[PDB]
Amino acid sequence: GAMGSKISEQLKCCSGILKEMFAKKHAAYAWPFYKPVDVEALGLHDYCDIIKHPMDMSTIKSKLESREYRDAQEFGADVRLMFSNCYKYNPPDHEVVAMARKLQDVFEMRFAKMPD
Repeated sequence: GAMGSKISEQLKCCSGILKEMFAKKHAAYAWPFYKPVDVEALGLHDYCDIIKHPMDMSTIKSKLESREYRDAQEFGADVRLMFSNCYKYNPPDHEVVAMARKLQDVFEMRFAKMPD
């Protein structure tokens, strides 16, 4: 070999995108998405009445590491879900929604380059 691991090229792309999303360059807008929403700490007593399936970047990282995602579509669905939860829960004028849109742009422009 050869350099790599045995994961597909697509899944390498997914892991590279997620690493970029965690990079310092994006941290000023990415940080809300790093970890599960801390509903106790933020007093979000309605969160779990609104959001059925919480998602966050650390969970996504763990699911790449465990090889749970079988393909790029499955990974992209979790990234989507994270942003959609933000858009569903928060008022449309909230700062976090603006941060989500910025991180989502980072994600979508690069995910669009997925190999095929």
